[PDB]
Amino acid sequence: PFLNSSNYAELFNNDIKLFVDDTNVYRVTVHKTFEGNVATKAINGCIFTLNPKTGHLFLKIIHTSVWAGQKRLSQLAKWKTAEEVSALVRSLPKEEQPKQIIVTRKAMLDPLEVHMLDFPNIAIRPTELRLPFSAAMSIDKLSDVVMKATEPQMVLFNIYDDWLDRISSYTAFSRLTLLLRALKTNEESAKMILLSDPTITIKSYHLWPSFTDEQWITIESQMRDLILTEYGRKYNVNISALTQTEIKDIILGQN
Repeated sequence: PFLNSSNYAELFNNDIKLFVDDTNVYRVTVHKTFEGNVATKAINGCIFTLNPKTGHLFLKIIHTSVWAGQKRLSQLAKWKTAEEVSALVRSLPKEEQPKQIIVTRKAMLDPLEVHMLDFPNIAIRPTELRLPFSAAMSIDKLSDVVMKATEPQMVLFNIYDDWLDRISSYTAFSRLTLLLRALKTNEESAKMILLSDPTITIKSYHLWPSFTDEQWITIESQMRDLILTEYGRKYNVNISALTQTEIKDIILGQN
């Protein structure tokens, strides 16, 4: 069955699950060539693999060298993604392997299915939620680590920093999706919100600023305002009349 806003709560039980997003695997940049002309040039990408309960993020960096001399790159990127995900699962002991892998794009369903045939007990699931994981490259530390890569490599992070010491996984997932949705809606303004009080810093081993509990409330309130203001302007609707569930649907990307 599909993961949707009606059953996503299962992402927080004890059955190990991993989200896999390939949106940032194949990337290009536009620059001016030595002749004064303009062209696209491949740049490093990444496979976003996240455990929503523990916050563990397996960031597989895709180096431009993999595109080198290859054809049908859109196909190669999808199979390359399934290749790396299964290699990761294969390296993990049975007790740490996921019961299910949820793909953010249905196009990844088949390639991954083929590659996971070595693990009969691992279910591959599609989702109706158009999650904001692509915004991952808007998180400076992740973008930089990806950018500096001079060769293939995997880097691990806890996308929830140390939040689980004080809030539940369900609450942490809500905070993360809200942040990523805002980054995706208006990156400039979202980063502005996050960086408006330099006294609140980002630990070397974290991705987000060390906001206190009271500050997170104000931050989440502003991030939500940013998103809903945009929504209201576009659809010409009264934001203050939206139900909590409708707001949640916008954040998670349901429909």
